[PDB]
Amino acid sequence: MTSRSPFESFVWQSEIFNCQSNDIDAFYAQLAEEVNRLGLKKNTLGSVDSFAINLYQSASQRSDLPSLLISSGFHGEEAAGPWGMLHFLRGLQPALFERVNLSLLPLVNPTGFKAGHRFNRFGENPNRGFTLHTSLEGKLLLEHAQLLCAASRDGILTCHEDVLMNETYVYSFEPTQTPGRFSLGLRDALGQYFKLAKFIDECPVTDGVIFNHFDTSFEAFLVRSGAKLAACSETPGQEDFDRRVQANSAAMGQFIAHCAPI
Ligand code: NI
Repeated sequence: MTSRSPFESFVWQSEIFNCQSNDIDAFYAQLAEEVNRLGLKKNTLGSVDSFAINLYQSASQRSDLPSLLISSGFHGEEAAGPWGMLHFLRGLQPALFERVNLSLLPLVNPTGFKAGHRFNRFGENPNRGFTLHTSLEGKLLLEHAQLLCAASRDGILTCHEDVLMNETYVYSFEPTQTPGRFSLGLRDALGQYFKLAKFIDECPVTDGVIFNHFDTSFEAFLVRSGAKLAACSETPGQEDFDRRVQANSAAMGQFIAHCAPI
């Protein structure tokens, strides 16, 4: 038993974005500018409280190119993820899409994001229950399971934060005994920004990696469903917000470098 409430709200100022971290209208406005510029096609998977839960993809998936998914914003206190993706998108040109079918799920929990807390506004954890209790958002994602499995065949990265942490770590899944270059490259990217953590649910973190720990999360679901490689980065929430934005963007850049190399 712990005294730290999952219902607690957390908010930061961003100098990169010149707004507060829970400024969901600004988020959607900036995101839309980037997806327009990059020629990405919006697929709305659902909506709650007037906020769309969108998947963005290339106008066409090419069979010869790897298919990668990056997701974030399952937990509303973990705001560096969705803003990290926006920072990442700002850095990209359309040429990236000639070598990879990149899919983006920037913000799964907009009601939690708006209020700066982990749950949606109905008290549910959107990153639990995937096997197929799920949250409303989880159910809407599961209505598009086949589309999401297609999108993540060659790899999935989820960008989380551990709000009370000062150190960083990564969860990883590979079809091997021991972590390889995929896992260690991600760890190293995160490690440029923060000190590595040296337990999650009785499971030890070893050299900043938690390896092949299956639970009912979206990422474990996609691995059981066939994704070749998966990771969940965890930036420390007790550190500087704009540095967390930078670190998330850097994890994403490394994921793409490993999985869709030049
Ligand atoms: Ni999280």
